[PDB]
Amino acid sequence: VPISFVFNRFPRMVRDLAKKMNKEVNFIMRGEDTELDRTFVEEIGEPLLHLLRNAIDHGIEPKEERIAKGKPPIGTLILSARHEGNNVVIEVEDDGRGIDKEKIIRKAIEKGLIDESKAATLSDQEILNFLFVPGFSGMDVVKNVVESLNGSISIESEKDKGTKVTIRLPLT
Ligand SMILES: Nc1ncc2c(n1)CCCC2=O
Repeated sequence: VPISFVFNRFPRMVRDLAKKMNKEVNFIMRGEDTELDRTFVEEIGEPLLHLLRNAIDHGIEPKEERIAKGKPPIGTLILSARHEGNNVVIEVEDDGRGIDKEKIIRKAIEKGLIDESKAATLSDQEILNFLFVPGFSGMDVVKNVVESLNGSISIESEKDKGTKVTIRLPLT
């Protein structure tokens, strides 16, 4: 089943959200011929739509803010699919404001999930994986779907640079 069956509905959703949110977004899709099982195609749309929404709302900054920070004025959102062996890898990348890891740590300490003492030596992945804790901010819901497809998800993010969410699906 080509993934384009899912990806083809996204330019409309992205442009509707950009408009309602007053962002300017350059949306690029790559790898849309990538084939995978019908069950995956039927289920992956919801979690991707959530990731695209997060990027437009929380990641990409309004154009005035990007200019004020010396970034290219219009933010860019790239959705990509490819094969890596017998697995399909889907990426959602934006060049927005990124995730503030300090805020994550503060929030985790408030919620009683980590000691201040242990926050100093947390890895980058340890910190960002708090976002998957249920009720932390829902990245939990994204992970729940990916998990039910026997996939995995990771986040990479750096403040002011942007965010890349990666989803790895088995052949099934
Ligand atoms: N793409 C993207 N960029 C920023 C953020 C998110 N996703 C979700 C967490 C909140 C946040 O700040």
